[PDB]
Amino acid sequence: SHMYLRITNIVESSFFTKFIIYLIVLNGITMGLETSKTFMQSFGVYTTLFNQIVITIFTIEIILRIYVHRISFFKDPWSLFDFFVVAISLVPTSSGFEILRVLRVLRLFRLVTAVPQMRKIVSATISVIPGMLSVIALMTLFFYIFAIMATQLFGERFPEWFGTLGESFYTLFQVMTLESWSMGIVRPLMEVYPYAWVFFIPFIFVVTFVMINLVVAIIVDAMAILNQKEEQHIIDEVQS
Amino acid sequence: SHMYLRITNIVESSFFTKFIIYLIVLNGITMGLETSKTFMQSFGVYTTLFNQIVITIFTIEIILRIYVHRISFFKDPWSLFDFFVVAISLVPTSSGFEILRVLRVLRLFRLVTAVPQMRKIVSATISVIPGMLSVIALMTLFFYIFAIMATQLFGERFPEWFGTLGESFYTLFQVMTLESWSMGIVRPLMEVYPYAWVFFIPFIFVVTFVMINLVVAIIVDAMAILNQKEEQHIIDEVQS
Amino acid sequence: SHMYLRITNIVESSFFTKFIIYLIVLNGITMGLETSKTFMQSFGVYTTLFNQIVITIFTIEIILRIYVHRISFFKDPWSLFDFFVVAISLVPTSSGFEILRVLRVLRLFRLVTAVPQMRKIVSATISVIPGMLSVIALMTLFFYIFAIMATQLFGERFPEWFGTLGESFYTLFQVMTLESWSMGIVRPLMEVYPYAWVFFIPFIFVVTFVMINLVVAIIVDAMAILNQKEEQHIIDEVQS
Amino acid sequence: SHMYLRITNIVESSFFTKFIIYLIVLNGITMGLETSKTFMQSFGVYTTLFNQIVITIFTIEIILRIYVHRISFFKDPWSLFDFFVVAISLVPTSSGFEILRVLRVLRLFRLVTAVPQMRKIVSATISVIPGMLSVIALMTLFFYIFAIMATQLFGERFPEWFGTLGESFYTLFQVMTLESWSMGIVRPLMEVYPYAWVFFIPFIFVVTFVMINLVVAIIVDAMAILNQKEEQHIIDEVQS
Ligand SMILES: CCCCCCCCCCCCCC(=O)OC[C@H](COP(=O)(O)OCC[N+](C)(C)C)OC(=O)CCCCCCCCCCCCC
Ligand SMILES: CCCCCCCCCCCCCC(=O)OC[C@H](COP(=O)(O)OCC[N+](C)(C)C)OC(=O)CCCCCCCCCCCCC
Ligand SMILES: CCCCCCCCCCCCCC(=O)OC[C@H](COP(=O)(O)OCC[N+](C)(C)C)OC(=O)CCCCCCCCCCCCC
Ligand SMILES: CCCCCCCCCCCCCC(=O)OC[C@H](COP(=O)(O)OCC[N+](C)(C)C)OC(=O)CCCCCCCCCCCCC
Ligand SMILES: CCCCCCCCCCCCCC(=O)OC[C@H](COP(=O)(O)OCC[N+](C)(C)C)OC(=O)CCCCCCCCCCCCC
Ligand SMILES: CCCCCCCCCCCCCC(=O)OC[C@H](COP(=O)(O)OCC[N+](C)(C)C)OC(=O)CCCCCCCCCCCCC
Ligand SMILES: CCCCCCCCCCCCCC(=O)OC[C@H](COP(=O)(O)OCC[N+](C)(C)C)OC(=O)CCCCCCCCCCCCC
Ligand SMILES: CCCCCCCCCCCCCC(=O)OC[C@H](COP(=O)(O)OCC[N+](C)(C)C)OC(=O)CCCCCCCCCCCCC
Repeated sequence: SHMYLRITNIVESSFFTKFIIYLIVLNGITMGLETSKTFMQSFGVYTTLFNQIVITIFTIEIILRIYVHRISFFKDPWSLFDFFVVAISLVPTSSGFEILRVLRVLRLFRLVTAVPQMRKIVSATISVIPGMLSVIALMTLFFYIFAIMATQLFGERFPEWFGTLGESFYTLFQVMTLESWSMGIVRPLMEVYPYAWVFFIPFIFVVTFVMINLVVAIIVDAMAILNQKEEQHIIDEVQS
Repeated sequence: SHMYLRITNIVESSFFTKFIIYLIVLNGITMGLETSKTFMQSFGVYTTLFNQIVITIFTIEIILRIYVHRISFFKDPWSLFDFFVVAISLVPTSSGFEILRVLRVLRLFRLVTAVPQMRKIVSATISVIPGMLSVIALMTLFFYIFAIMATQLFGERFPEWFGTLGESFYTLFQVMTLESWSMGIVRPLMEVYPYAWVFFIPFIFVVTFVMINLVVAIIVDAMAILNQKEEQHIIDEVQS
Repeated sequence: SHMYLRITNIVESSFFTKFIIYLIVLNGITMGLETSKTFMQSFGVYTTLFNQIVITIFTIEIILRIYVHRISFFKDPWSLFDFFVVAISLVPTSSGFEILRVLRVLRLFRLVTAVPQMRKIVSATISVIPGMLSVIALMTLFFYIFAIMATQLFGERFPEWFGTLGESFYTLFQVMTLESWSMGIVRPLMEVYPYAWVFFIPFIFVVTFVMINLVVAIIVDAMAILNQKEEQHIIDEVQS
Repeated sequence: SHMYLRITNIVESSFFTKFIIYLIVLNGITMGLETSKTFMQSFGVYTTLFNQIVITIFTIEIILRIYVHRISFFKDPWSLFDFFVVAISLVPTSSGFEILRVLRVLRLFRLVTAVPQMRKIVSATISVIPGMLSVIALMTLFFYIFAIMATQLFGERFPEWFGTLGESFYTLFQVMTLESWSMGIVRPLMEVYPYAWVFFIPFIFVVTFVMINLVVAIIVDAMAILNQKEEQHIIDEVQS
């Protein structure tokens, strides 16, 4: 169309994306400065104004991008993100609760969706997850079973660490990271339950063994593929 | 046979295994809910009844599976597991001791033996163990020798950490994870035994060096095999 | 030239570099001895004299090397280093501030730039950095966004850990290393902000997931290259 | 010879080595039992007698092995070990100091030198060290320089952690393991030296970066070799 293609050339323009990026880095520096009560005392009204300025400009940009991109926009996770991040930034400050005033900062993550060198890393990193889903499932089932057992064995005398299923989940994650697992948790438990080490040490083994096996399997299964491609390429040349 | 083959078609049926799985996930949600004293106050008799219901249904299922599978059942580790897990769930609640009431929760692990996507992970993970057996042996002998030495050097002034061979084992495992090894253990020791760092730092080196070498050897010995298969496949095509 | 080539033969001589190295190891032993107040009480004037002796000899050496090497000297990072390290050692002790008296010790790092077996390690190690620059950028942006969020959510009640953007950076690095992350930080926070675990646990996941992915990608992308070289070498022989 | 070859057939016999191993496992169980004051009260004279029994039998065995093996014995590290371990076990209990009574336990390590499945692991593990020697050198030089700097910056106000070069070495190793590095060390320092984080965080980076690079280089340099062998094997078949 003609009215359509006018917009589409702006949105798709390098000036557009850059101008957005410069806003982001500008609002980024602003949100770090808003951290200083000294600064907010002096210049606090400027950056509050600079904020919705950026908010609306981002709202407009989001709208245009939807007009240009159509349904392809709501099937693009980076666009979907930019949508919700700017959406969050839109519910009213006063009428809301404080937690939404803080989530405003997530708009700074647009610097990731904008800069393509950044998307690729996030994609690389996230790419390995879908193969781990069954492992994540198993690990969670594991935590679950042990959290139920812990809550029953230790919650009555140790409510802070194990009084509820949720609390026991948390402590077991703590033990998985090994943070103060022994001086902070098991040694105290053992003053009342001498055999507690029979619970947590195997827990520490399974959790540790599994995670390591995950990394070895990721590394070693990848090179098997590299060898598969290499093998066939070399086999082809032999074959002609 | 005819009486035999009637059963065998049910046990081997997809409806069967699914129905078991649905029970498991149902008893799983029940065992998490039984964690709440609020819930047990209100609905506590329902889930206690739902429990032996599931217990007997699992008992029956275990029996049928033995009739169908014969001696092949007691040579299958997944079946052997499901056996003992359901067995444990069968000794009486009142007459027993509390620890068996908790082991009941292990039946939730049937969701692993049932779901084949899960078995494969556990098999993958456990597969690497038999090659490590001599390394596990060496590490244990190592802990053993050092536990005897620690108990003798430090148990008299530090009975909580080193009074007995069992306690010294435990502290040495703690030091292996590095959890509070220095502020919590060696620094206190050194107020009385200034040279204690000569004991634990080499301990921290050997233990650490060995474990890392275990992971490198696992990764690197695997790709040697991948290269062996690849080499011969490629060598064959060259050979014809 | 003739005056030039006289010097150039000394600087480039094996005796030269060795003599410098022997000074370095000598000043190294001296700087460790200067650590003892007993020793400084007895022999403190000797090593203070031995110090500027070495300082000037290193100054002279640096000058000669610049005469010999010309502009190639200021394009060589090892020389540039040796320059600034000896430069630092030159500002006056009395008139300065204590921190420059300590930076004097960095001259001991010349033993690295001197010994070529050492340079190669540092080069190997530093070689992998330029590919990580965008990952370092992303991680820093990440810390930044979360530091702003933390300062806002937790600084008012927890000023030591989160009162300022700088402090929150520091605590988040602490949490990244996992050092006392739960007993020391999140558990205290949760007495006032029960949902704080929703902040730090995802933080602990992203940070951990990313770093691991960095190591796997480094290992696995390298062997892809090794396979590329190997593939073509083998493909060539097939091709003739 | 004839007197020689009589002995040589015993020493080299499978019965010999086994009999030694059975002693070792027997003295091993004895040294764990000697740990119990209950047991030493009851059966303490038996195991003290069983001890020099084993000591002399091991002395004799060591002698025979030297007669049989000649100078080849003192060029064999496993034999050299068994020598010194049994030697240590020989200096007198009463006249000595307690530390030699404890080193007696090292004889249990003969179970490693005896069992060949064990030697191979220790050899594998130790095999990777000689390539790391220059890296170990660099890391130690690094600790050294930073230990001198720490002692000067922080020893006067923090003598326990940094009063001497030896103490600062120890704390820096603690920081390398990250054990309580921040709550236990840097945070206290920063109450007096706000910029202390500029010292330890880069320290934590270098130390961490180097060690990781060591593991990646070990893994990745090994597969380069595997590819080299594979490449030439495959290239040969192409060549005929
Ligand atoms: C090897 C790779 C995988 C490694 C991880 C395996 C999965 C296990 C992760 C567990 C994480 C810890 C969860 C946690 O913090 O538990 C707390 C929550 C909420 O209970 P709540 O009582 O509100 O929290 C404690 C509140 N308190 C202390 C102030 C009274 O307790 C709950 O009710 C939450 C339980 C569900 C958590 C689901 C996590 C799924 C995995 C996350 C996705 C991973 C993708 C990479
Ligand atoms: C065998 C496989 C089965 C899979 C089942 C997965 C789903 C499990 C659902 C059951 C959740 C049970 C939660 C529960 O009992 O909550 C306990 C507490 C509340 O305790 P309560 O005493 O009710 O608090 C009273 C509070 N008052 C006085 C103010 C009224 O609240 C909490 O502690 C927080 C709730 C924690 C939920 C953790 C969810 C873990 C998901 C695991 C997923 C496994 C995937 C394979
Ligand atoms: C690099 C890979 C391998 C890494 C691990 C190497 C093997 C060493 C693991 C040692 C684990 C720690 C053992 C432990 O907790 O020791 C405590 C037990 C029981 O003594 P007890 O006095 O009852 O416990 C202390 C009681 N207290 C403090 C309340 C007075 O002390 C004992 O008497 C138990 C001693 C035998 C433990 C056997 C462990 C064998 C390895 C486990 C299988 C690994 C398969 C992956
Ligand atoms: C050179 C290779 C030799 C291999 C030998 C392996 C087997 C070792 C068996 C010897 C175990 C000795 C155990 C021992 O002495 O127990 C000490 C304490 C009990 O102290 P005690 O003073 O008797 O307690 C009195 C209690 N009272 C007052 C109520 C009567 O009880 C404890 O502290 C718990 C017992 C700890 C046992 C740890 C087992 C480690 C196995 C290492 C396997 C190495 C494989 C290569
Ligand atoms: C996976 C690989 C990458 C892993 C690391 C990712 C990057 C994040 C590293 C963050 C390091 C922690 C920074 C830190 O210590 O923050 C403190 C500083 C100074 O603020 P200040 O308020 O002076 O410090 C606290 C003072 N106090 C507590 C006594 C009141 O706060 C600041 O203002 C400093 C903020 C900028 C730090 C820039 C770091 C860039 C990365 C370093 C280069 C890496 C090359 C390998
Ligand atoms: C979306 C991407 C945007 C990228 C922007 C990167 C640059 C950010 C610049 C903004 C820095 C804001 C610093 C700031 O607000 O400082 C707060 C505090 C000072 O608080 P204040 O209350 O002013 O202290 C008063 C002291 N008195 C009473 C003696 C006068 O001072 C501190 O806490 C120390 C300053 C911390 C600086 C941390 C720098 C992080 C760099 C991140 C780089 C990201 C790269 C992609
Ligand atoms: C990435 C791979 C390599 C990783 C390690 C790199 C090398 C650095 C390791 C440093 C280990 C820590 C040394 C240590 O504990 O320092 C203490 C000693 C003795 O000083 P002292 O004042 O007696 O000890 C403190 C006594 N106090 C607290 C009770 C008053 O201080 C000293 O004077 C000892 C200084 C020399 C230690 C030499 C260590 C060389 C490396 C070990 C061999 C590695 C082979 C795998
Ligand atoms: C640039 C490369 C140069 C390489 C040089 C390597 C060798 C260094 C030798 C210098 C060692 C200096 C040791 C030193 O000053 O000791 C300080 C303290 C003793 O303090 P002090 O105040 O004398 O104690 C008086 C005690 N009283 C009252 C009872 C008489 O004693 C201690 O704190 C313990 C001694 C610590 C020694 C640490 C050795 C590290 C070796 C690093 C190897 C690097 C290899 C590349």
